[PDB]
Amino acid sequence: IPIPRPITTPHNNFIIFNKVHRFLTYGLANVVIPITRTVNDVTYVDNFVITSLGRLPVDRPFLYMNPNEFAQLPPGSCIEECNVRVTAFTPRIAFQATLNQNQFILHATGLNIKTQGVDVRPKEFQANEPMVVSSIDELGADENLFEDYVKEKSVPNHVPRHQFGIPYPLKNYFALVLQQNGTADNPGYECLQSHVNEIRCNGPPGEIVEYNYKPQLGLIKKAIPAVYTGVPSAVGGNSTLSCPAGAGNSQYRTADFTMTNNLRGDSETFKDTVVSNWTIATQIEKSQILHAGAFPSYTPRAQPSLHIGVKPVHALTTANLDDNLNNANFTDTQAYFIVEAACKVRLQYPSIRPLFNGPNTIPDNQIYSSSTLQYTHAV
Amino acid sequence: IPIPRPITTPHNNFIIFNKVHRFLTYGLANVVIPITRTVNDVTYVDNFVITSLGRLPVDRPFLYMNPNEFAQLPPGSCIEECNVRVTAFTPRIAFQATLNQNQFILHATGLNIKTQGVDVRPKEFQANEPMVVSSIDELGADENLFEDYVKEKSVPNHVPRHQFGIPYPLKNYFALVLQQNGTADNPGYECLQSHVNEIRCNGPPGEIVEYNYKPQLGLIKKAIPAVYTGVPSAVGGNSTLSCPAGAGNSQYRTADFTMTNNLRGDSETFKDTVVSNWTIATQIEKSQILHAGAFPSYTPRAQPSLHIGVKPVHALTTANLDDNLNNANFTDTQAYFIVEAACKVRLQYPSIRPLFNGPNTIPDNQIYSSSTLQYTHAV
Amino acid sequence: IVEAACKVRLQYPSIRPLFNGPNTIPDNQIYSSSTLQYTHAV
Repeated sequence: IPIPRPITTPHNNFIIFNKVHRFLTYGLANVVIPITRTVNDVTYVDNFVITSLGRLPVDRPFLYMNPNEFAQLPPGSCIEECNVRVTAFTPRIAFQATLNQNQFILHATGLNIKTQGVDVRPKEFQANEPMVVSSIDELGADENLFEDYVKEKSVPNHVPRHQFGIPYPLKNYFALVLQQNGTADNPGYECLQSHVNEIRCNGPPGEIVEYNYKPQLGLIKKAIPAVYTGVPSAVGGNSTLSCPAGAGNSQYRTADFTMTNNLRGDSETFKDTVVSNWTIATQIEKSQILHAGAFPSYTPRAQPSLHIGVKPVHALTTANLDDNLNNANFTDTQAYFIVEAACKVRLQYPSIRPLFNGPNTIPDNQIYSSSTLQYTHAV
Repeated sequence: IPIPRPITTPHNNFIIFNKVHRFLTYGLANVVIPITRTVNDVTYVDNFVITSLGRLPVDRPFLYMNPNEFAQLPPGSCIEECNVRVTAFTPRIAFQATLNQNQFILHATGLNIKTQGVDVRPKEFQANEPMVVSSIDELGADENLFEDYVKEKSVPNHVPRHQFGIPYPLKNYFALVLQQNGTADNPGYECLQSHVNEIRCNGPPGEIVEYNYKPQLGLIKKAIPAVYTGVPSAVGGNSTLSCPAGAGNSQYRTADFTMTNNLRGDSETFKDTVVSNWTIATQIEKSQILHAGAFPSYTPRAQPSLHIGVKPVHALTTANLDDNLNNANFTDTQAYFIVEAACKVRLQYPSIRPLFNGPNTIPDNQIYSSSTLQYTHAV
Repeated sequence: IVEAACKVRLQYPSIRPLFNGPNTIPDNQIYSSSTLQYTHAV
């Protein structure tokens, strides 16, 4: 009368990575870099306004790991959590004619979605040091953008940034922008100051904010699929009833009229397993659905800055001219994650799962950047 | 100053049925019954693998009731609950040359959805007793399939199975299958053993599992509709606004590539009251919506078996040849349910309800079997 | 009361036994009550 036979399905796992970089921003001139947008009839010029603000590839994996020795071997793996903490200090002024002043320091957390302006603009300079004077559209560039950074390769003459624990400057600064040229019926800028924080860091202001994110669908590899059977030709296919109710269709839209919001479309497409992602936006949720679902997605983006030391004395009316500050911000991170060996059919390799398996995708694969125009998610 | 007038709308009710059948499985040869699938070019042959496993029309009403004296008079009635309990015993071996051995017994619960293989295959035999050697596709057959069973009619020469409390054999055995012929890039079978339970029932192993199910939408009759008015021609029709949001459209899909999952469509249709169900799948939820909704549905299916007594002695290499076992499984059931006299308009007959009334259906009526290829629901 | 007392599997739609439903007067008599009661319908 006893029972005998025991067996089972899965086998999950975890692991993390630790990294500590040294970066630096600079009291970038808080100015207007207007760019001439031209159609059949050139007008509506976008006036970008720079901010000393920086950006941390926090949303990108390389920031957290070994290049390859690390973006290595985790088939089907996802990163559930991760976080960082800047902890910077006192600004390195220089006079290449001011002396002393109150250097304020600052940072703000992924204001990216709630600030319409974007982090594009690593620009060009002038005869007055910190001086954005050309800003290049760091946008629509999406695995090459944050791709020079990747050097932390072939050229040994870029002392591996990390490993050797070497300082660094960031090349992407934030800014806000406005399309105002046609006539004068264009409102002002957003209350930037509102989303940010000043300090009068006497010395080493020590540690700043600790960023933390639990990416919704932090996938970062192809996922294992399943194995149908029961109604055959080489590659069978069955279609069964259900109660929707509008099964998700990678649905999205919006549109505007003269800087004023008004329009919203929707576009619908179909669901099929994804077959790809070296180091790309980990916040992989707006283009992924696992198995049929209903989700509207979002994302965050830390940044650190030293404000800016203005140098106006006994000089009156339409004046801005500034001072330099090199500041040693001190980030470091933790990338937590899943791992897997969920196998299914004895003979097949190397990983499987069921029918209610890995996330489905948009047939024609769409993928979205984030260095230009967020609203509530990657444009 | 007193109040006078009292009245009201509905009148609900309950009732159940009790039945006790005697069935029997047999230590069906645990073998491969390959079937030749042929297109313009015959290939990809499906290799079915039999299992002593049985099946209990648990999902079908007749199992629970009087034929007609019972599938009788419950207009609009539904069955909310129901359950059974096998409680079998010691296997009846015979030597038509083995003597004694350890007969293991077993059952498993509706593994149907989580086992890709189906319960088709009541087959044919050989010169070696328990010997599936032909399996017929008990599938796509849907009120005739479990229709011989119905005799428990005109022919008095089928001693009413029940009533007289007579034993019985089941004619539908489960199995798993795989489409593997073209070349050798086809994985193995599913870990069947994983979903099942062996016993070394010394004697009368007594009672086994008690199956229980509370069908989502256990309708089993036409339902009463309502009565519009207010904007007339003979049969008026009005169309009012709402906030969807994608009102359910009997939505469904999927498809595959070489035994590997990958595709999923969706197809949309409209909602209108159903006008029908003698004895058909009670688990009537994947084709029914009551009044506008959003549901993805599922189902379960008990089965009982006596494993199999293998007879290999002093015989070596590519050997299977087996022994017979007749086992007296002892099921019995309870079918609970609703009943109704919800009336509305005095003069109309014989039953009504409101505008938010009985379940709507697929215009062209689709209906789905379950003796072939489940995934997560009737194919 | 209400009922679903069934008996023989195959027959429909309701049954009961031999000691079953009320018997009646062969030629069916039926009595009014808007005229002359004594102790019951005239």
